[PDB]
Amino acid sequence: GLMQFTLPVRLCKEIELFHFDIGPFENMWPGIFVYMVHRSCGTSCFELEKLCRFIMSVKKNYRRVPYHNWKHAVTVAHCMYAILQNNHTLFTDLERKGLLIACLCHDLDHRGFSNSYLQKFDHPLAALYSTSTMEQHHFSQTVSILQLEGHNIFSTLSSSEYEQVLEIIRKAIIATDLALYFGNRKQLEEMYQTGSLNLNNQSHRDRVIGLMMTACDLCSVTKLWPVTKLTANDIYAEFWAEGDEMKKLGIQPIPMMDRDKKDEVPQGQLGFYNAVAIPCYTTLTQILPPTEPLLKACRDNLSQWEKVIRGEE
Ligand SMILES: Cn1cc(-c2ccccc2)nc1COc1nc(N2CCOCC2)c2cc(Cl)ccc2n1
Ligand SMILES: [Mg+2]
Ligand SMILES: [Zn+2]
Repeated sequence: GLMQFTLPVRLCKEIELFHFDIGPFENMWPGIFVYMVHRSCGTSCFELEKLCRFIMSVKKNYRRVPYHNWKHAVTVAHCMYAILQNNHTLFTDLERKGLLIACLCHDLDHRGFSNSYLQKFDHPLAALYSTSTMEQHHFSQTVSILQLEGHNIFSTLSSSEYEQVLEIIRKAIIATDLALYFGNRKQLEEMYQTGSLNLNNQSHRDRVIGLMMTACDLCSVTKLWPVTKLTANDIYAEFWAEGDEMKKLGIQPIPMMDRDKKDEVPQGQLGFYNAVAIPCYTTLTQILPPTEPLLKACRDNLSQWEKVIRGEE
């Protein structure tokens, strides 16, 4: 009970900042997650024995892909940690518990392929789940791990608290389907400007939690340039592999996934920052002002990609 986790001084300070990089020492990531659960939630939220067993089961069910891997999981949970800590009083005991777990689990058993690739391949998961295919899988995998003997980190919640948290986690993981983000931010944008946004409205919280999930999921764009730059290589390594597989099915992939069109990456990063990332952190900042440094970092990186096009690097 009195057994805290503690981090070296530099990590203890930097972990509290949005732009924190969890670093290349795999073996420290579980301890970093527990540390975040303890400060964000309390040392009582979960039985340590059970949390540690759940953490390592989740780790095992992430695969060795260039980007959608265990390191992505922990990175995306740290971003949620930073948002929750800079917005102390806006979230319930249950939401702080649920959202960190949701973020750790949100890409469980990812194979590095899009929902589109699964449908064109005619993958069995595409039959089971016609929309948000991988995301429904990720929730499925999350439930499965929660039902392993000794893995129920929520066992001390009442019957209805338990159902609320699994529902928070389900909506949270579904929301990471970027196809659903555009309409979610549009609605949040309209509600904020007409002044109808009400955080006591459960359907409104759902939407705000959803946008937080998109913000955490894309957090690689909110790091220092060298982190953002080197992650982009891992993102494209999956995309070009997926394009390779599209060609094997006799389909020309979209340019994004065509390794023949590497040259156009800087332009494609601009489209993405402008079409997705900037809108996302802007609406997030409007709703939760203390999340501004994510917008500020994203804009710096937008500017870094602009400099690459102009052959300044
Ligand atoms: C849109 N577009 C078009 C092109 C392109 C490139 C070359 C030729 C023609 C076109 N390059 C992009 C960028 O896509 C892209 N997608 C991301 N998501 C989407 C879903 O999977 C998770 C990651 C992403 C996530 C993060 Cl964190 C950071 C950067 C990202 N960049
Ligand atoms: Mg995903
Ligand atoms: Zn993800």
